[PDB]
Amino acid sequence: QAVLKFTTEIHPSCVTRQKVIGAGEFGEVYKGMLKTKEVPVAIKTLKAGYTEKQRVDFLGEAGIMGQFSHHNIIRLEGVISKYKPMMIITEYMENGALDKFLREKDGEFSVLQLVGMLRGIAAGMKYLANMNYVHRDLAARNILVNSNLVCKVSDFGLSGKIPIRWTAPEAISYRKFTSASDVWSFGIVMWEVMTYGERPYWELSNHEVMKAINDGFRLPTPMDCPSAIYQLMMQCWQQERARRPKFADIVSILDKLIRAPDSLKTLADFDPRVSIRLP
Ligand SMILES: Cc1ccc(C(=O)Nc2cccc(C(F)(F)F)c2)cc1Nc1nc(N2CC[C@H](O)C2)nc(-n2ccnc2)n1
Repeated sequence: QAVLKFTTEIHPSCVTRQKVIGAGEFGEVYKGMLKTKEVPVAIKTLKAGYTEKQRVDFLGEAGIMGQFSHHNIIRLEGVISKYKPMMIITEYMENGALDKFLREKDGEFSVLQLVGMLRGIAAGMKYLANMNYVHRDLAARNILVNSNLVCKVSDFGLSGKIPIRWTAPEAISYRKFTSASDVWSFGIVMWEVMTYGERPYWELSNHEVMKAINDGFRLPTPMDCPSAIYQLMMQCWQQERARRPKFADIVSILDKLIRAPDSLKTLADFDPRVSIRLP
């Protein structure tokens, strides 16, 4: 019962599951409604037959989500633990996940709006890191966008596909996941946002990505990208873990750039892949 100390217990009569929107570890995820007039929610279930480890992980997940209370972290509405199936219930965003959102809205936002999304993501990550929580799977697909353009860090589980091109070298090579490997991932998220959801490294295979990184290559600047933003993402990709900025440094820089917005007018040179010659 101590694991669920920051959570509210929801009675099953208050929950209506409507459509399957995904799969959990041992159950389905649904889009539904919560009566507490009604509010749309996402609902992850733990279905009959779950193992002891699955129960420990499921209630542990609920417990930490209840612990987190931050503008840029997905909100837990509550948990059903006293009845079967057990459920984790979160807020729901009609705009959905950030990766698909940006790809469907290519070129529709200002630079200031894009950088503001990154400041929010960075604030959520600073909070998680300070709370001693290592995310391990930070990517645009794990970020929800609300109707105010506020980004909420989430974790929907692996898509399970290993996200090599979001993962820092030390986490791939020897399983060292820390808030500094999350900083590497945040740099990739910065590139995802500024490109409107382009695939990191394009058609390179996972092996080719790792080889390029080991050889010293890094993603080139997005089109129309502020110089300061590319400089920042490049510093997230330092091979030496200890040289990367901490999330506190990232938040501070992004906040200062937004508050002095002329700083974002200086653009990094874009390397064109194709030359068009006209008079
Ligand atoms: C129900 C649910 C359960 C858990 C989580 C979750 O984040 N746990 C987590 C665990 C550890 C750390 C963090 C931390 F906070 F740190 F990052 C977060 C999110 C959702 N909620 C949810 N799940 C989906 N899924 C899952 C299957 C598909 O991918 C779609 N979709 C939406 N959704 C869609 C549109 N509006 C909302 N909501």
